[PDB]
Amino acid sequence: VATDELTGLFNRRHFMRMASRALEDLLPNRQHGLALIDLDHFKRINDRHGHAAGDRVLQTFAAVARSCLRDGDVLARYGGEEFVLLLPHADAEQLESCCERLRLAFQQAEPVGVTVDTLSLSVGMTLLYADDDLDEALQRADQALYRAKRGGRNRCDATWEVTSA
Ligand SMILES: [Mg+2]
Repeated sequence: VATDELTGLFNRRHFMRMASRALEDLLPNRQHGLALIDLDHFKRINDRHGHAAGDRVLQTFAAVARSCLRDGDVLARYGGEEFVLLLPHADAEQLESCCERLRLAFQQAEPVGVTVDTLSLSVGMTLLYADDDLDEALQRADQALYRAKRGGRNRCDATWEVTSA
């Protein structure tokens, strides 16, 4: 009920409670790192390879990602093939380091019993400050994620960076 049976990660509803608490505990001059993560071409993989193969790709991501996180970092299912990452007390440099490490590591991953072409991630990153609301921050992250996707995927974009037009 707290975890996703497939990946072993926290599920969305539990994450929201964890992240909500962490945000309320946030001191004036401090911040958390927050990111939304999409597994690129998941539907294409599921379509060509089948549902069980898609499951193995979700599980491969979870395994890869766990190895990138610190003690106290939180990663959860967000819905579909999307994931949400909270890095307590992290700044932009740390958040970007983590997300780039995840991106590169997933690209190098090898899911058992599948022969996918390319695995890649798109990531939208933002920072969480005291007095922010979690749902508005998730919205901000999702905007950066949109830019990552529209920009060709396999990339991390952030709300603190200049956008295109
Ligand atoms: Mg997707």
